[PDB]
Amino acid sequence: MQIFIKTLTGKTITAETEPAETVADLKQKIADKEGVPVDQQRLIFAGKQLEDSKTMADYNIQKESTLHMVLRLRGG
Repeated sequence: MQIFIKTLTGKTITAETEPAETVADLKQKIADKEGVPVDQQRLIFAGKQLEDSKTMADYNIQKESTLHMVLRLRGG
């Protein structure tokens, strides 16, 4: 039950997450991966803002579901 995620750079990111922490997982995973706080990392689906209280099952998005990953450096 894994999905496909792509970034602005065209990178391919694919990893399975929990139905209870779908966004939080990608937020923390990428947070420590880029060295930035989850506050700077957000997930969007076709223009849909996903919150920590939302998951793939919630948006009924699966099966090679396309996702968007945006990363920004801290400055302050």
